[PDB]
Amino acid sequence: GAPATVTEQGEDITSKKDRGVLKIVKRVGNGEETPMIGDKVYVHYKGKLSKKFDSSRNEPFVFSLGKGQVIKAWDIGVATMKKGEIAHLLIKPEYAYGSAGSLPKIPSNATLFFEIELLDFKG
Ligand SMILES: CC[C@@H](C(=O)N1CCCC[C@H]1C(=O)O[C@H](CCc1ccc(OC)c(OC)c1)c1cccc(OCC(=O)O)c1)c1ccc(Cl)s1
Repeated sequence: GAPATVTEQGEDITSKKDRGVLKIVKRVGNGEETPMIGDKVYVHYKGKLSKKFDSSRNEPFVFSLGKGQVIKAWDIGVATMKKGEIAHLLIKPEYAYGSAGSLPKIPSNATLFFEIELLDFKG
């Protein structure tokens, strides 16, 4: 399935190259620009543990990139995305909720999978 495909063919986009955040591009986006730190980003997404599933396609999910507003894997991964791109991210716990988790929904040491569509980003 999609998480296995990410494992096998996904690019390690971590600085440390510890396979903490693996990405595959599922739909190529437009042009070359990708967001900078501070940019306001607009996405649609859904995600799941590697059993819990959550989906945000009415209002976009909005955040400012690279400011610690989301889990580290998203500050890393969304930064790499072009407008219009859909990507899969497989995420080890160090780049998500770690040992504390986020109970009850997210257990300790959870791996997370997300499908993310970057709709737009603005300065
Ligand atoms: C419902 C939780 C969601 C989830 O894990 N996220 C939601 C979508 C973005 C990725 C990730 C997330 O960062 O959750 C964060 C959770 C809180 C959090 C923020 C920063 C963090 O580190 C810097 C952090 O680390 C533990 C946790 C979140 C959730 C809702 C909104 C939000 O920012 C916008 C705002 O506050 O209005 C951010 C998942 C969906 C399916 C999963 Cl399995 S986990």
